[PDB]
Amino acid sequence: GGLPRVADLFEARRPKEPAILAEISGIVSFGKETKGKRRLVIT
DNA sequence: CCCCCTTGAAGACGTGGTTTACGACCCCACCGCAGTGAGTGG
Repeated sequence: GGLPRVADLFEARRPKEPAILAEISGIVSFGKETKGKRRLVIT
């Protein structure tokens, strides 16, 4: 946007839909299951 | 125009006697934001 966008950028406001990132190198895999949880077990 | 009086009184400063007056005390049968907290359910 404009001024609100700059204000958001300088205040380090987290977006409502953060993108998942690779915390560490390794082969990804799917693990257990829950009501709304999809595991990301990584070797 | 220096000097000591006179001589009559005008005011000058208390002053606490005399006398008000103040102050107080007594009775009255929007805006989005983020941190907090329970509050679960598990």
